[PDB]
Amino acid sequence: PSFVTFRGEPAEGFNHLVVDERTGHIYLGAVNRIYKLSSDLKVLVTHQTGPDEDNPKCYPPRIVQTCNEPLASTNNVNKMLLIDYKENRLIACGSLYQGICKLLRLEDLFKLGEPFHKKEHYLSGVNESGSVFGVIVSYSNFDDKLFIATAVDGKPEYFPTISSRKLTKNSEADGMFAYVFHDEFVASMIKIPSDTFTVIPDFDIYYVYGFSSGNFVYFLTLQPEMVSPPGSTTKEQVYTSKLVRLCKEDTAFNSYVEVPIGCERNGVEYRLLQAAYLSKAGAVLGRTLGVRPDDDLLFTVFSKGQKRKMKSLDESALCIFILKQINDRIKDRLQSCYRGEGTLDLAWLKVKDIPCSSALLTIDDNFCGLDMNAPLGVSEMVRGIPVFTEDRDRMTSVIAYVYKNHSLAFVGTKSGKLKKIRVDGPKGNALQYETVQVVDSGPVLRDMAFSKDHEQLYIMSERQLTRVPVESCGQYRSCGECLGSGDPHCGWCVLHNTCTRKERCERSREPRRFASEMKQCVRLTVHPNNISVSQYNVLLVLETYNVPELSAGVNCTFEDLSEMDGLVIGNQIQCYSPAAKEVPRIITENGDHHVVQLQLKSKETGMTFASTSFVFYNCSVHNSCLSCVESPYRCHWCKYRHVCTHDPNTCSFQEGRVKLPEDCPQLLRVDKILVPVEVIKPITLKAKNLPQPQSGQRGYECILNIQGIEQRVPALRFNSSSVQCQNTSYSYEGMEINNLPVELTVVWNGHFNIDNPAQNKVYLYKCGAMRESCGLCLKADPDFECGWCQSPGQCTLRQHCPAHESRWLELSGANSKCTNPRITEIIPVTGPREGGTKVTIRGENLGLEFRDIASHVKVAGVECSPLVDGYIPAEQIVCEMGEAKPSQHAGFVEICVAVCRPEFMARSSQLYYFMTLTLADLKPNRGPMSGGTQVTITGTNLNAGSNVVVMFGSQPCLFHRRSPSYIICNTTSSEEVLDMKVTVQVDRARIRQDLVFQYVEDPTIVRIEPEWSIVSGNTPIAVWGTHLDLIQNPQIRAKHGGKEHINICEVLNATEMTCQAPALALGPDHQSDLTERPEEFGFILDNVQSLLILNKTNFTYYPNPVFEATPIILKGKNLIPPVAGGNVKLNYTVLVGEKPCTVTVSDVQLLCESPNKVMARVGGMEYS
Repeated sequence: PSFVTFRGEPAEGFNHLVVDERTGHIYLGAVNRIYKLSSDLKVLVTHQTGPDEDNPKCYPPRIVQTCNEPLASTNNVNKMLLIDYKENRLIACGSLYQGICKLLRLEDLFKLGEPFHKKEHYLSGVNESGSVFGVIVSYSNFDDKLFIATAVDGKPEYFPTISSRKLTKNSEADGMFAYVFHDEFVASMIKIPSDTFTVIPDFDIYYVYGFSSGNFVYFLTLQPEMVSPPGSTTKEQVYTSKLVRLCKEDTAFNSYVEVPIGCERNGVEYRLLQAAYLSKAGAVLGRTLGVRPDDDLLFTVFSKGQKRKMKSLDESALCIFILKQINDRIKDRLQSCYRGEGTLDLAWLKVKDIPCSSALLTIDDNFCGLDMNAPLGVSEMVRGIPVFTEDRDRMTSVIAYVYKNHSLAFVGTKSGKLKKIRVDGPKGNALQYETVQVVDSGPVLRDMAFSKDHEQLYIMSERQLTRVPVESCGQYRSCGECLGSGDPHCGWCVLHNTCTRKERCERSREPRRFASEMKQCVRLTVHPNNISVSQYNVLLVLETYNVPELSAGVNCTFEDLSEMDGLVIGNQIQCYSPAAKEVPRIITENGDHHVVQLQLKSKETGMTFASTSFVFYNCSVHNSCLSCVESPYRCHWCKYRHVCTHDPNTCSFQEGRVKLPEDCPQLLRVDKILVPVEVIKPITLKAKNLPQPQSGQRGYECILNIQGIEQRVPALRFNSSSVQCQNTSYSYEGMEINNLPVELTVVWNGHFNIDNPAQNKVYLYKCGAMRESCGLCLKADPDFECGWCQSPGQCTLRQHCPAHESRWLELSGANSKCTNPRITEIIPVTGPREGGTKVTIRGENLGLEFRDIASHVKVAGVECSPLVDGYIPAEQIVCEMGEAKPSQHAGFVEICVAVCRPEFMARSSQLYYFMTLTLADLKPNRGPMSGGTQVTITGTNLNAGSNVVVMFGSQPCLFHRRSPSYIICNTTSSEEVLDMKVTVQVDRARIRQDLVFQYVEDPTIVRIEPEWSIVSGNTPIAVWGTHLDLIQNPQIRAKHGGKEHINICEVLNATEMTCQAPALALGPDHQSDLTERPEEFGFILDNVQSLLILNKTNFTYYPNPVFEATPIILKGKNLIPPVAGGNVKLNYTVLVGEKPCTVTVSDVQLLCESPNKVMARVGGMEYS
């Protein structure tokens, strides 16, 4: 729905709004315009008040007298607007006339009169809108008047800030705006003293809001710094927001009172009035407030602090004042002055403090003021009761009203939104809703009035008036949701089945017709909660509470699917379930069950109000016993029929029924089923509740699912708990894998598969496709029972190999020597003469125990001692060689399993070679103390042996790769000190040499020569620092956004370095024209971490170019960066397949010339 609105008919401007109590017509004050609108916000009539040639400086405006100062067409701002019902007109006071007021006829806006001639006819020079306010009070003839306050602008002689003026019947009459009682000594007006102006130059009173109460008139005002804040001389101005009051009856103006007003929230001060609204509490607020029905209340809005009235702060607070409380404060104050204590204390009015005079008096609320102790101020600032505070978005305006005794408050925001607040201090709670009827971008004005009928609330913006309805409960579909939202306006109109306010619900007054709390809803229950799919048209009884008389008629709707008529008896509703034809359409694909929300559709409303959980459960679909019983519903399984059904009778016979899950037909597991290939073997099985096949039903079979071949073997069911497939042999083709698990399915009567929860499988295992050697077989599991058979030269089970001799060989428990050990290959081919090398020998048929191999290994003559942990039985031996000093140079490796028997020994195919590695030189001789330098150790025979360790200063170096000629390793920190020695140890040999490594102090980065670069980077950067030579490959690092990137540097001297800037190019973020710092910037110099992130750096990144696909003109953004100084600019080159062109570069375009595919390049970037 959209909100009805009136756009600034003059699209040009807007200032004030008011509603006629009887008609509902809305009058809107604006600059140069005054409009009359319908309740709907249609334009009824437009009046042109505007642009008049004038000048603010001139006193009696041009019409009366000639003004020396030049005039200009200026805008006339509607300062004020007030409806004079009695007079049947509208007082629409403008400005730019020296503030002349106009009278517009109520119905047509016909200008009845606009008195210009006399001085009184001029209100104020002030151009500002809303700084003025006032009230029109009327009585029958010979009793009457207008009270108005306005800012002066330092005009003190010309105009009074507050005045009591006359409103004659005739608009033509000269008398208008004359003071009620004018005397040479005292007039019914209050002027600002000249002395006060001189002291504080700018002092001025701005009147925000005003209202008549009882028999007085109140004004909320803003004033300047007068003793607040203290200051010897003029400087800054801060404001103090105060309340003013007058007796309607006091022609003398003696009754004037002025108290400062504000409120504080947790030590935060809210001094400045934005707007206010007088209203009633209604029964709810009044009771807890402790008030009489008639007693009034004043909602207000204040900004934080004393600063900037012109443009206040966002922080704003809605406070409250009970009029009784303010009246008390005033009475309290007066009764005090009458005591004779202290001074009057009103700075702006009376510069010189006059004392209060004591006197005998009955001080009442009626007290109008007396000659002595005349106009007076107030000491104690009156504090208000806080209600709601907005930090993020400043409140601009407020209104409130009584609804069903609950007090609803309306608050405009700077954003153009309205808040609907139930005030519940006296009750208990907070803010119910927020709305943006208005204007999404920018604010709402103080003139915010409810309509006469109080259906809507006209919300005024600078641009437009918007008719915001006071609730939009209709959005809520169900009683549960309606009451769920909580926005206090909403209730569930039971019979209507809709969500709306009390006023909206017909006959809501009657009992249980309207529901306020969730409890009142609606609660529904169905006796047959669960009905089976198979059943049809079942009788259901409905129990509902807290529902209105249904005699209108009701229908039951399971869902959008179906709807059945119902009859009512007692306090119950009787409906029928859907037909089988209807029910399964739903059930299909939901499977196990489908919960459905059965609703009740009322005949009168035609909307579903009440719901319940209704379950549709069909047993037959279940394919297996587990699903049938074990599932969530009541279903019975028939072992024999092998079907699931609701009825017990349908089962084959009594013994066949499965009520419990434990009882179901399933196969129990036994020790793993091992099955050799090509062997005839029976496979016994255990299980539970196996059915006896009934008539027309066949027996049991075992089906093995082997991809190569699926075997069907019939079986015998001995009893309810045991089965056995008959003697058969199984095989799979491939010889690929030893152990193949296979799924097996036990079936009976052809298709019926018995459930296999464990999912037991049969393991088909085959004898050495894999192992040609005796060592390999004995190595394999003892479970296989597979063993080596000497005569065949092959390996199979005893069953498989004939026994000429009493024995076939099986590793009894590893105590089985094997024969014919072989060595395939060994690692470190070469080694040092000194020894210590770790030789890794890999063979096929070795000894099973370590103990036998130990002492077995020899390299030629040299004794080699094997390592226990390293040794993997019969596959591999890790051995450490001893001192090689012998004459041989090269020798074959020998392993004797237990004993060096002739059958039992193995010799290596290739011989182990002895040679002593040496190291001549290191590529970097020097490096930083922190370390992290890539060292290049050059030498000979560096590759030898097993293990390598490099120690600089006895501290370890981190190894990388090894070669015959070279060892590469990364240096550790020389915490010790500059200089150091290099020791390399391979196995037991430790070689040292004269070559030394010299430690040099961590490098530093002083400065970066351009402070900046572009998004794509690759510009030159001249960096300066210290100990730069110490790092071989320095690089620049930068982190922009999520990603981190690096780039290369070239080191000239110890001090100087040239680096190419890193590319930032990121699709998500682009550097702004202004420029941006990276998340991190630094340099990667080995381990020195401090260099990685530079805290101090103010390096900035400027925006790679964007280009879009006869001379050539290429357009795109980001061609030129805003860079400081010089025309440091990018050197662009647009080239064709090979030739560059002459071009003039502009920020937006590139003017290349082609006399006859293109590539554009600047620095590092290329685009095509």
